[PDB]
Amino acid sequence: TCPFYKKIPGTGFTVDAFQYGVVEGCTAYFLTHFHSDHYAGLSKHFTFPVYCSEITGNLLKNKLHVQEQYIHPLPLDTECIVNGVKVVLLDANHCPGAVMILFYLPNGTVILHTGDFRADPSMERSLLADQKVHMLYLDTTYCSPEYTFPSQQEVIRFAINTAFEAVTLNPHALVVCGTYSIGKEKVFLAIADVLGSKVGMSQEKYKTLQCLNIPEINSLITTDMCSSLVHLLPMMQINFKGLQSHLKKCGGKYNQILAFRPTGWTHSNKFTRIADVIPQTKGNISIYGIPYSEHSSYLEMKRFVQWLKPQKIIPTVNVGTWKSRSTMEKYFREWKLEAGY
Ligand code: NI
Repeated sequence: TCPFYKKIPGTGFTVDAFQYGVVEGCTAYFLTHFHSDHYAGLSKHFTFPVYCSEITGNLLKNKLHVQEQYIHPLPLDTECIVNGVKVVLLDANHCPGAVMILFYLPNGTVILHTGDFRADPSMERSLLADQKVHMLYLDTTYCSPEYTFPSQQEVIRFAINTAFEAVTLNPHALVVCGTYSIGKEKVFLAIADVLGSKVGMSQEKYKTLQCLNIPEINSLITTDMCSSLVHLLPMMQINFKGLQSHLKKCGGKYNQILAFRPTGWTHSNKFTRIADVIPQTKGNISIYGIPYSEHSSYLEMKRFVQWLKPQKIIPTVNVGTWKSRSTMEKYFREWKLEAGY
């Protein structure tokens, strides 16, 4: 049964709730982004509206094969009427096609649903700056003060450096980047740009990338592996046994791999900075973990919430245990007492 934090009061709207069959009264099913925990359930056989971004739409049609008529894409930053409700889509600074949704209820309540988001000060000068938000449905993925991590731009720096160094030292070295979903495309696109290459990948990953409205994308990616010295692989495959396996296939064309595992938070964030990172090394293969996050840090979250001054907060992540629920409420209370709302 669909949980209450996936439903929107005073509407026939639900958000990311595609895994429960028909939800009684739901006239519309919103999908915030193309990540499988949020879309679990969609298929070609859906015959209810789905509202999403254009980009999410493309992935819906081309990867899951939903029929064009039931995919209502909407532009961002545009006041849109939907079954006699004003709604707006806002960029979530998560993965490609990810949005937050503003719901403007008939009774006068305003609700923000963040989806998955990485809070940022640029949001504080968006359409949100114009009016009061009574209810916040919040991505609480890293809602605890141990969760710190660097800026995305700091990380892209380190990367552009590690890679460009090695390739200049050894010109027969390959760069490999791990992936398992959309998101974090900046990691491999930036490395390739500094190296003068396209990024090589499987047919299926090329297909996914061609749905994202990246400008100039035809110049940046290829399915011809031989011709490219930045390769994408499954994250499952980014290990010694698997990187050996892959290093065989390339047919004596490279004598060293240099890999990157963009990850979220790990416990080594607590003790080691980004400028002071190292890899595991089993012979000629070297694997970097690098903490490129597409979710809010605790400080980033805190700031956004204290600016918004919501009257109520409804967590959407880590809501499955009473201990997590309790811990989160305590932080919300602190924030509110500090900030005077
Ligand atoms: Ni996500």
